[PDB]
Amino acid sequence: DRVFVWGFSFSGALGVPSFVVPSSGPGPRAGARPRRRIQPVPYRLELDQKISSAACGYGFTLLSSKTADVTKVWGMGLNKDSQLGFHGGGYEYVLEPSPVSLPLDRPQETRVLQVSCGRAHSLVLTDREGVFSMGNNSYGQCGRKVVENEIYSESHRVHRMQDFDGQVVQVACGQDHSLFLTDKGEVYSCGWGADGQTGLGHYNITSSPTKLGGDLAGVNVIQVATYGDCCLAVSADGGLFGWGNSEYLQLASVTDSTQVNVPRCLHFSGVGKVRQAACGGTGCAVLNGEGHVFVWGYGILGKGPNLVESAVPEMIPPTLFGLTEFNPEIQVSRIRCGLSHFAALTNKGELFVWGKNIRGCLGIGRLEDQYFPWRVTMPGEPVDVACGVDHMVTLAKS
Amino acid sequence: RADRVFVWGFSFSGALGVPSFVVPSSPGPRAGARPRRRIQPVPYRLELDQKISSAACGYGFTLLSSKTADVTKVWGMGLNKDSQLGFHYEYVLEPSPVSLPLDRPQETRVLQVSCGRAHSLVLTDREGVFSMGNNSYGQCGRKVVENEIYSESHRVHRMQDFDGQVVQVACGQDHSLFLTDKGEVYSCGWGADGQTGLGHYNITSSPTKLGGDLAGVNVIQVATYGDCCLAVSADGGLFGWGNSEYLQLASVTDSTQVNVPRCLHFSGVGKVRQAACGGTGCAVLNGEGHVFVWGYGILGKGPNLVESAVPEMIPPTLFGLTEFNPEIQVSRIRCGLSHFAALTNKGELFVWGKNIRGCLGIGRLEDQYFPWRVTMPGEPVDVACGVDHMVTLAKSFI
Repeated sequence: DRVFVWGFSFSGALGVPSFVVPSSGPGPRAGARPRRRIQPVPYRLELDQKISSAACGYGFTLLSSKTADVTKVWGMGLNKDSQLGFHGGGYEYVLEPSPVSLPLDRPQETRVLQVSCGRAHSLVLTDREGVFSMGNNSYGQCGRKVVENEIYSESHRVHRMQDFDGQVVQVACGQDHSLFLTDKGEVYSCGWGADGQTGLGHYNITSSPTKLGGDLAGVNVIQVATYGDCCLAVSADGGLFGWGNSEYLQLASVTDSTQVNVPRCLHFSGVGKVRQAACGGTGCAVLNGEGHVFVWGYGILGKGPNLVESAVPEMIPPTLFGLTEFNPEIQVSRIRCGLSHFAALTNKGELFVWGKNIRGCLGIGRLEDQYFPWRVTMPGEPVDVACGVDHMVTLAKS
Repeated sequence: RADRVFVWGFSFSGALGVPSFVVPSSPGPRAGARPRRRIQPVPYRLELDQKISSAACGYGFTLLSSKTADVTKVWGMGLNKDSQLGFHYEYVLEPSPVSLPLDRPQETRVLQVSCGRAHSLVLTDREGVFSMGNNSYGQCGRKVVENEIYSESHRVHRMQDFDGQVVQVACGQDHSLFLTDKGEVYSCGWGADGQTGLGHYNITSSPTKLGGDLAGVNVIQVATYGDCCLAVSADGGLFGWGNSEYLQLASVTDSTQVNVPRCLHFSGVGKVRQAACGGTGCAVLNGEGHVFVWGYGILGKGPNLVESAVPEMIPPTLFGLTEFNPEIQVSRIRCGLSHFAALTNKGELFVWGKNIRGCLGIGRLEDQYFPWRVTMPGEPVDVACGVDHMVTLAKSFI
């Protein structure tokens, strides 16, 4: 029903053109006023589309609808690598949600299910035509061969990927790599490999979606999570797996290596069965079967100023998400990660955020970091959120 | 960060201090009354406007004390058939002011409370130690009176003639230990197992200084709760006396009733910094913050370790600890009669052992063969352990 945006505005990633020029709200006698580079509180994006999926890249945004109409994806923000596809004019920054073209075989039948965005590339998942990629391909993260002198600005190139065993049901962009999850419970990857983030047993560039093995072999993966150079995966029976960057204790419980290129099972007694995972630049979060959130890695993890790093998941007190004797049914039903901040939706329809407050990306008015979960207020019930580096998008109901 | 007091375990003798725990009670205004059980299986917040700095769990009763200069300094609840809560009903259902016959009630401060099977000790800063409750074995530090009636008695004995100021008191089952600032230990009470450590097996009705291997030793801590006793010296030495039916002192003697303090040298343990002693089990904390357990029972290393004469280290992983932050460690160990508790630098409480009437406070009522984290709506600072209940002194998260 409703789309809310907030955070860093000056790259156009929030989609309101008046955010970057002197302007005023309605009020016939009100003069224009200067804007800052931040929208510090949730703002309702005016877009007459039914958005079912949102993604925040590093300074840009994708929004997608499940409609059978030919226009299914909109984008705004930084576009110097064509991460939003091609857009007329020589505009490096798209200031309002603009239609993103897709070379579909049947544009009036195929539907878009999900969007994802990394540092400079994007992925678009369709129900019947595979995965589409656009943006920077300097590291093969778009799933096609690296062309060494390719110019990525003002590019019409959109790659199509269908060489998967089964339908792809989730796509997830890392910083300079991409993850693909099939309905057979198997993970594919491509892109930069220096930290092992592709999980293919080596450290080189991968320019075609390649199935991961290691501890994921024969495992029914139901979710993958990434955004920086670290990756997590959740299995159907509650198992947790990780690979990629481990400079920040993300995978230190199983290895001394800071660059893990083979997926490793992560056994944490006391967590129970993991149902969701989220992964930021230096931190990680999981949600277990009791609706409890656990955080680890490095940063402002959510248990006050004294918890800065850990190799093992640390439980966030459920009372910080509103649990009391008068509200004993409260638990978290969805977790998401930005690059350095965290987000949790409770079964009461309440959004909590914490972590680094990078240019008002927490959306709580005040600009300081939040070392404990903090409720975000907006004229609607949050259903899901996408978290960027310095901005956020919320999909909400009226 | 206000102070919080959490209680759990067996509630039907009143030891938890919530009168609604023993009668049908109820959420909202439309919630009907529900039957109570005899157990409170998860931590519950005891509402108290006073600041509790010391808590003690007797066998079915509780003492809480404040350092305030105000005249009311101690509160008690639970079993009181021997006046172990002082004069006040055989069971006190809510925290009730404990009467002390202090010379200067507006200046003297209470520093510590301790409770045994049916007696209590109250340590003040400048008026000595006060005792109350049963004295059938001289455990209150006064002569046994043959046919004394201990119920509904205003008797509170004062002990004010030690060599130095007393800095710690510890109640055993039917004996009492006192530790002075000269590093010396006094004892009184039942002596059949040698728990008073005075070189004989007879009743001792007046606090008497211990010798043996403690002569010339600077003791900084004593530990007891059943019929076995342990002491810790300033340089990391460990000493023990009393009951040794369950291998507690079997490394130095085949006697099961040791009435002289014996040095306990364990090369695998470092310098001992803390000791805790239950009915049949023992635990120590060394200079690296590592926990070792021995004796008999559900010691904490799985179902296969049930008895040992030598301390076995509990793997730090079971406390959520890693070697990448060796400054994060166990900071406090405590023993109940049949269970164990440990607090870490991360502000978390771990319990294990026999789960007697929900005294572990982990919801489920089964025994715990490994350390298990206790969830509570606050950060634990210290705990007291009884036979079948527990008290935690905590702080609010915010």
